[PDB]
Parts: sequence; structure tokens; C-alpha cells
Amino acid sequence: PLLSASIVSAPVVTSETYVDIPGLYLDVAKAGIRDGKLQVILNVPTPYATGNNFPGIYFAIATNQGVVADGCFTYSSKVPESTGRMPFTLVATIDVGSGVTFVKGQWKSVRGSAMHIDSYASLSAIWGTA
Amino acid sequence: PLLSASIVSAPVVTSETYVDIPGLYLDVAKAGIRDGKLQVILNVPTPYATGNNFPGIYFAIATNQGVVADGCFTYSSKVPESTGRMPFTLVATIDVGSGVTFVKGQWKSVRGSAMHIDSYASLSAIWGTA
Amino acid sequence: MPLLSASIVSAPVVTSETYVDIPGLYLDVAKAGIRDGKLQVILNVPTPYATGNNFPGIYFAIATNQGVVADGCFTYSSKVPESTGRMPFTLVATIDVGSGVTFVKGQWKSVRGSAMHIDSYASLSAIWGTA
Ligand SMILES: C[C@@H]1O[C@H](NC(=O)c2cccc(-c3ccccc3)c2)[C@@H](O)[C@H](O)[C@@H]1O
Ligand SMILES: C[C@@H]1O[C@H](NC(=O)c2cccc(-c3ccccc3)c2)[C@@H](O)[C@H](O)[C@@H]1O
Ligand SMILES: C[C@@H]1O[C@H](NC(=O)c2cccc(-c3ccccc3)c2)[C@@H](O)[C@H](O)[C@@H]1O
Repeated sequence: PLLSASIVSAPVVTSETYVDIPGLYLDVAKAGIRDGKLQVILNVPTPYATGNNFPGIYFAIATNQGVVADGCFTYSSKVPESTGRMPFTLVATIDVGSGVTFVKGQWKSVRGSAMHIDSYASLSAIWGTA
Repeated sequence: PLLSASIVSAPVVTSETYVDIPGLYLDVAKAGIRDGKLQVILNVPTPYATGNNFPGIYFAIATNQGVVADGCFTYSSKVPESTGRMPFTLVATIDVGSGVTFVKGQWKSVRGSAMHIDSYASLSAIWGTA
Repeated sequence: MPLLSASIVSAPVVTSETYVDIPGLYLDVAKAGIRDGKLQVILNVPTPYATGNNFPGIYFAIATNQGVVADGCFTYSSKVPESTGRMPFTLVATIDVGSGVTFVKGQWKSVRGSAMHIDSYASLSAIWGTA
């Protein structure tokens, strides 16, 4: 039992709080998963951030109970000569029998960065047992 | 059933088109997979690129039908002081019942870059159902 | 369909010329009753950084009781980075349990004397299957 959602682009976003990346959503309930474990992979292979103060993006895996895992990339220069593509992957294993109905990908600005996904990205899950 | 192929190095390559990374090939047919879903992970943990115009590498997951997912890393300087190692992971979920016999890893130059893998890299797949 | 996972929210700062264990990134394959088959292992360190004076970086490894099965690194592209940016890292290996594997662990080693930092979420995961 394999869940997968993929996008080829997202709207540009700037946010001080975690907001949902449109299209990176897995309905666990719709697949009739009510117990057990999901290994979740948020894969954003070609993201970039724009800004004037060491830009970056915070990414999270979230369920109906909140954020379960988060991370980020940041550039190593204040004003990068060019905002290079910086691959990002996040892996978390969640318990469904806690009352999980959904899994989603979120993002949040680092230091006011504008966040960009303009190519393929994916949210995936494999089901198993404790 | 768990598919896996790993390499410890590849030849240096420059290409304006996607070409196959030698050794990163999964034979779905030989494994007797003709239906269902594969979650594929292309993992190139220690790549780098060389060039004079903001180097990088494009990576793709491809089947007998073509590319199903792609991404890249790029540096953030035109002529990096040193071409740092830039980890890359791509994840895609494919339908084997569409006529898939193989899954392979490909790469393509960014702006004429020379592409380097000189350490471990892997192409993996887990089979499941919808 | 057993799913193994270990996660941390931080580790101690480390400088090491040799691979050392990242505390908390450990999977007991035996205790889970796995004695045969294949594990697909993912080491995920999404927000690491390194500090140093000479193009800093970190080497990461997946290891078993038999030794290292896979390794990689990130490195910065400047000798003395203006700031040590967070550089996401993932390593994927598929191992055989029936060779005498009891455990899987995450390791790290300095690049050029770097100090190694994990101060946020990181994970070691495994999915069991067969050839
Ligand atoms: C923000 C810039 O984005 C550039 N990339 C593009 O503008 C671009 C244009 C067309 C296609 C793609 C692309 C294609 C396949 C997969 C991902 C991206 C990138 C990239 O090369 C630079 O280093 C920099 O990060
Ligand atoms: C291109 C350069 O490559 C260097 N890497 C090596 O020269 C090197 C030499 C021996 C072994 C390895 C290695 C070992 C394990 C896994 C990956 C690479 C790297 C690296 O330190 C620099 O920052 C830079 O990106
Ligand atoms: C070493 C620096 O680390 C900074 N990050 C932090 O200091 C920081 C502070 C509080 C929280 C977090 C964090 C939160 C969620 C996930 C990961 C990290 C980072 C980062 O923005 C910079 O670019 C740089 O790499």
C-alpha cells in the first residue's frame, strides 16, 4: 500500500508561519489506513529561495496533530550571486493509530525569503506495522 | 520485494541530453514485477559539477516510457572557489502496469558542466499496491 | 510489514578523524526479530552544518556490525564561508540481514577538522523486504 502525491510547480510564497504546499497532501483515511506506521518522505529536489539576508526555506511534515518533523536549507552568503538550487529531503515515521487522517508538506520562510518550487516535488508514504 | 543497485564511481560525463548513469539500473521484468506501484529513490549523496558558468547537474528517474521525474542542484557562484559536494535525492512513484520493464538513473549537464560521481550512489525501489 | 525508525532532535558537537556513532541513530534489527531478507535504510540529516577554516564539511555513513556499507559527504564551496549554511543530506543503502546483521547505525566523521553539528530533527529508517 503506497501513497504518493507529486507536483510540477507551486505558487510563490512568503510566510512567517508554516503553510501548506498545494498538492503535497496524502489522505490516509481515504485509503482506509486507520492503524500502523507510515514512513513519509518529503522530497523537494530543486527548491530555491530569494532574499537579502542569507535566504532559505523551512520545510515540515505535518499531520492533523501538527508538525512531526522539520528542517531547512540556507545559503552561505548574505546576498548570493545567484540563488542556486538546493536539494532537500525529509523523512519521518508516524503512527496512524494515534488519530492520523492526513499527511501534508508545509514550508515557512527563513528571514523573509520568498520560497520557490517550479519543478517536480513529491510526498510519498509506505505503510507498515510497529 | 526490494530492488537495489549501487555504484562506487562513474565516468566523467558532459552531455546536453539525459544519458544513463552506468550501474544505476533496475530490471523490473526480471524481478517478475508486471503490476502495482514502485516507489523509486535515486540517491546521489556526494556529487559535484565543474564549469565556468554556475555549474550543476540535472538528474532524472526514467523508465522505458521516458523521464518520470527530474531535478537539479546548482552552485550559487559563477566560478565557485571550490566545487563543493552537494547531496541530491529524487523520489518518484511509478505504475508498473503501464508497460514498465526497467527503471534507470540519468543525468544531464547544467550549462556545459562536467558531471562527477566518484563515491557511493544508489537506485532503490520498493514494490507495493495503490 | 515491519517499519523501523529512530529519530533525534539534537546531537552533541563532535570533531573526529574517524567514523563515530551519532547518538540515537540506531536500529536494533535483532530485537525486531529480523534474521533474513533485505532492509532499505535511509539516513536523513535534513539540517546539518559544519564549522571550520578549510572548506568545511561532514562525512556520513550507514554502518552495521560488519562495518560501513555506504558513505557520503557535503562540503562548502568557500574556504571560510561567510556563514555555515544548512546543507541537507540523505543516504540510502539496501543491506542483507541474512549475512549476520544485528544492528544498523548512523555515523559521522569530520572533513578537514570540521566540527559537526546536528541541532534539529534527524532520522534513521528501515523498511523490510525480500530479493
Ligand atoms: C534560480 C535559478 O534557476 C535556474 N534554473 C532555471 O531557471 C530553470 C529553467 C528551466 C528549467 C529548469 C529545470 C528543469 C528541470 C528540473 C528542474 C528545473 C530550471 C538555475 O539553473 C540557477 O542555477 C538558479 O537556481
Ligand atoms: C571536488 C572536491 O572533492 C573533495 N573530495 C575528495 O577529494 C575526496 C577524496 C577521497 C574520498 C572522498 C569521499 C569519501 C567518501 C564519500 C564521498 C567522498 C572524497 C571535497 O573534499 C571537496 O570539498 C570538493 O567537493
Ligand atoms: C548556523 C546557522 O543556523 C541557522 N539556524 C539557526 O540558528 C536556527 C535557530 C533556531 C531554529 C532552527 C531550526 C528550526 C527548525 C528546523 C531546523 C532548524 C535553526 C541558519 O538560519 C543559518 O543559515 C546558519 O546555517
